Amino acid sequence: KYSQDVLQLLYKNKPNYISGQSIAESLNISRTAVKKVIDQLKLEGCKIDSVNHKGHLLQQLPDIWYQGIIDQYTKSSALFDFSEVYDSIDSTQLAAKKSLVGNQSSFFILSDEQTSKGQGLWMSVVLRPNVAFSMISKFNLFIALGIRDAIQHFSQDEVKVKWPNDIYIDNGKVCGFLTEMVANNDGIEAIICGIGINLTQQLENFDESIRHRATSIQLHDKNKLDRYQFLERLLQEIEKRYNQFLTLPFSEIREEYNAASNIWNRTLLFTENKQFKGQAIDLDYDGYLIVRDEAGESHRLISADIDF
Repeated sequence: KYSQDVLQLLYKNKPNYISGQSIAESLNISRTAVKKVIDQLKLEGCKIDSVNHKGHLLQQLPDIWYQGIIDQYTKSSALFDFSEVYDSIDSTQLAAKKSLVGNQSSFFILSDEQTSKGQGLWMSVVLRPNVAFSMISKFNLFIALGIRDAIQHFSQDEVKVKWPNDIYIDNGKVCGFLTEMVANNDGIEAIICGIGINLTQQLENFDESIRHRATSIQLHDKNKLDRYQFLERLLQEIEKRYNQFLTLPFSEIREEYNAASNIWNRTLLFTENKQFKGQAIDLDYDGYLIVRDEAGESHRLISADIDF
């Protein structure tokens, strides 16, 4: 809390040094508190340069989520009223669903760990779309492109979408999301989008049973993946695709969605409600997957489980 305010102050002030006294004064705490807090942050892995007569300089954040720096992202955000950041919790979705009750806030929840030391981004986003029930199902289509785009800025390899809720880089799943909705006696109370992304896993950090079809962003980034740089881009794409969702028909992102998909030209296993094999041949204007089975019968699925 002292921790965050100092860190936030430090982050803000980059690339300038600021004195223990300035911090003391800006924050209104004892100069000794600032000393304990500076060492505390370094202890936690913050690379802070401290030089006599000049003060302190945040040089690099570690692989952990800091409330005080995430706050800077949401201050410049039209959409997100705030974020909650946790070290560890069971399910960001459960927490999101609990937090949205009794308010109309838009916000998100991050956790370093959702029960590979901090190699994933677990985030649930709570949104308040005043939309019809007829537009709900297209949300996944818009947001998938947002996630695909953000991840692609960091990957030297082509990032693709697997309908409805997985993101792949080549043959490995790099992201999976889930969208849940909450309604009242009247209509849609909120959307909760749960987003799991593999940030910096090495192949060894995935279980063997799964390794040949998992990947992380870092495996396709020749450069060190900066988790904060990625979060910033991901929130930007999310907000952008959200505004599209509110304003545009799916038909307008349909071709882009098609060009960004890895499900074409191969026989897949489809499971809805239950199972059959065929080829996905189109996404219609309404966001339904058009599928041709091995008995040649065309099917129209709003949501199915596509399994390679």
